Amino acid sequence: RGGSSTDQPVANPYNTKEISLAAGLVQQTYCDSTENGLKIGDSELLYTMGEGYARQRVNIYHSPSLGIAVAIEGTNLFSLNSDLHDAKFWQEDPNERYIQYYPKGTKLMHGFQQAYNDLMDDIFTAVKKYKKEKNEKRVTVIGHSLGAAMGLLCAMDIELRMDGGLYKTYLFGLPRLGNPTFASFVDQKIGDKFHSIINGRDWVPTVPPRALGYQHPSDYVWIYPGNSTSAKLYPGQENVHGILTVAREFNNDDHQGIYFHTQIGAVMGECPAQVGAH
Ligand SMILES: *[C@@H]1O[C@H](CO)[C@@H](O[C@@H]2O[C@H](CO)[C@@H](O[C@@H]3O[C@H](CO[C@H]4O[C@H](CO)[C@@H](O)[C@H](O)[C@@H]4O)[C@@H](O)[C@H](O)[C@@H]3O)[C@H](O)[C@H]2NC(C)=O)[C@H](O)[C@H]1NC(C)=O
Ligand SMILES: *[C@H]1O[C@H](CO)[C@@H](O)[C@H](O)[C@@H]1O
Repeated sequence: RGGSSTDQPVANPYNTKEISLAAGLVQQTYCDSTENGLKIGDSELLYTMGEGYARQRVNIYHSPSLGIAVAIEGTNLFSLNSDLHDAKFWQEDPNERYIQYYPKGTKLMHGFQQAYNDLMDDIFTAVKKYKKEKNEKRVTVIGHSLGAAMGLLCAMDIELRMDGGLYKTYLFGLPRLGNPTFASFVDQKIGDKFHSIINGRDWVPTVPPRALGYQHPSDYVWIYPGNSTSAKLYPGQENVHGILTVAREFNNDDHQGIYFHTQIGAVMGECPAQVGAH
């Protein structure tokens, strides 16, 4: 627990077509999503809640590849480069809904847990409904930015508390979320379903910092140079050969970049999302 993996990078083993699709599904959460029958790649938009002001927009889709896909917006309801003394960045226990499912000493960042907790009843209800409606057993969770950390928590909660568990999770520009205990519990419960994707010089995976007790789960795929198709996998937790070997840029350019031919441009990107356009 709390280590840094020193093993070498390996070729990217992920399904780049699924990553490209997932990227589209989350870009679309930055756009109004109540137009009926909207199609993003292989997927149909079924349902939306939130709006990216009080709560992150969450879209529910049906995909033949990904099943019932839950996509969580990550717009700046709070900012991740602001004063780290703020209560948003404090570690806290798991919420009483699911603390029983986690190891003792698990800690999560208040800001992400709060924001997930405001959506979690509605996510569960809509997922359960559209699984029944579409006779679909697979649940895919997708997030970007703030919504990537919320989405990791959602992914876990689905695996622990929902019938059928989780299929896959695809997370883009994932901030840190929990402590070493949480991150090792992610590896152990959803490690084989976990896909963290980082683009270029993106700074967001470096916050909140490890000196405040935060730790990523094992493995990410890092696209370098930013926006290209050149990418490797950096295995284990907090790989020393990964992203800190190249200087972070302190803007959202690469964060809101091209991930396997699909842009996640955020609020000022493409609406509707266009899978495989770039
Ligand atoms: C990888 O792909 C990314 C696109 O998905 C690239 O990100 C883009 O990078 C450029 C410059 O590096 C950014 O352009 C800047 O935009 C600011 C925004 O403020 C202005 O917003 C409106 C937009 O129309 C404008 O009219 C006003 O003047 C505002 O002031 C400008 O102020 C700057 O001059 C600057 O040009 C893009 O915004 C950014 N796109 C996104 C979606 O974030 C990235 O650079 C690519 N990386 C590599 C390595 O190739
Ligand atoms: C990186 O290097 C360390 C030794 O310094 C090992 O513990 C690890 O297996 C990896 O080779």
